[PDB]
Amino acid sequence: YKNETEAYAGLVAVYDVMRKYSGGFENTVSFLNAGSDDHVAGGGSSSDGAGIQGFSNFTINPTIMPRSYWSDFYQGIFRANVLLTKLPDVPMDESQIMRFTAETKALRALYYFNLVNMFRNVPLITEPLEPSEFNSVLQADPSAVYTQIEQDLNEAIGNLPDIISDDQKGRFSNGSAKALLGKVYLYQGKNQQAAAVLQEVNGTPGQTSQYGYKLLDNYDELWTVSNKFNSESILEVAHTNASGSGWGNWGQGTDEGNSINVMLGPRSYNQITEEAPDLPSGWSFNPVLPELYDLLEGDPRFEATILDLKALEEAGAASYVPGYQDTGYFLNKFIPRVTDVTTLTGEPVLNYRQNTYVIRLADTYLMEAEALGGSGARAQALLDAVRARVGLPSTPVSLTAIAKERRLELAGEGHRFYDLVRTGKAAEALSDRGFKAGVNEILPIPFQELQSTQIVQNPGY
Repeated sequence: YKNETEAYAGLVAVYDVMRKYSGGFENTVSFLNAGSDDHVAGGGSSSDGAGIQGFSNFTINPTIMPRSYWSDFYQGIFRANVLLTKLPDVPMDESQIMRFTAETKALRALYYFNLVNMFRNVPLITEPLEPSEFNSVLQADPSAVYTQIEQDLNEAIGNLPDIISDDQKGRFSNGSAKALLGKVYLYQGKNQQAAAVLQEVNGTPGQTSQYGYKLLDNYDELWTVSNKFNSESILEVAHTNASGSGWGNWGQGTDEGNSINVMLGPRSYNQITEEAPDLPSGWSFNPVLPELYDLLEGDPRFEATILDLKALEEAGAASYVPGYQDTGYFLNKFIPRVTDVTTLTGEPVLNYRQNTYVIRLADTYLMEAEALGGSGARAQALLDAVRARVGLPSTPVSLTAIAKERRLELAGEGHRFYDLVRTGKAAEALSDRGFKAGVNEILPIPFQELQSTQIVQNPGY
């Protein structure tokens, strides 16, 4: 790296891997949604995405598990590993070496957290591998991987800015690193450490935290496509329509479009009257299941969350054509209107531009309340604030009331499956979909990652 500019381009390339949440077909959010009790895979037929269909009915196995869920995160980690060796020597201000270094560590932590949650048993690699180190590394115990995640985030925190300027938003601050660390603690049952750091993140619930975090006054504006990096955003993936993606680069690093936006829309949609929205057609992935519909139906977050094509058909206001395992209910939060269709160069369906909340403030309120055991005045105030934002009265705080609130607040944002697994509720919630206890809490390691390596397959696969 001759200079800052080059160094920064190297850091951008580490950040790019966050588009794996919502970019390309094999993104994490729609796949995770498919394995929860709120959605199935959907799509056009039983063979439409062998991996996501396999997760959705728990026949997933090492042959059909997409390799990109392993390799893409490792690609981001290896980039961060090399870049940490190069930053100290860059001819630029020391304060920028310090910032870039902290952001790189925060990213490595995030990507390792993604791997441990999906796969649990993974090699711990923190330095550029010699050609021989590479093919011979062993899986680490998850706790070692967690120790590295915490260390990375503990070293970053204090070395980032607290407040990020509007044109840099999307980059790590002390606030979003803390929020991530809080979640990391929570995911290991380190409740006291979780509550303590989340308190810093959240501040006084219902007001503005020290990091500028505030719940939006209207829940529905969270899903306004142009309302990017709003006050509720903590960690957010940037998508755009200006990359001009075509079929030739769909799902590569140069493709910045939001693929969840095309994947989730209804098929052959026609707007008959103005009572229905004007929508481009999509591929009917992540249909909303009736259990979630019935929970949300009288709830204020119903219209924002669920596009009720059943009801619109019944009123004569629209028509559509059912995809695979259609329910008539669709995940409205990420379904573009015709006003969201690009006018810039590129294929229309590949250049949708909604961002993705990796962490938002309602989620950190709910995580802190949980970390507090669902008990006491602070936990109550945190639950109260989430509910009040949508006009719901106070309800007595408890672990059960928090889990219910999370399901209504965060539906379709990719958290339900891991929430079920980490709280020990997954087997019971998903047994009827084919989930097998002691097996399907984690996913199979893609078969090709075992060939010529020391990697061992996960239990029961």
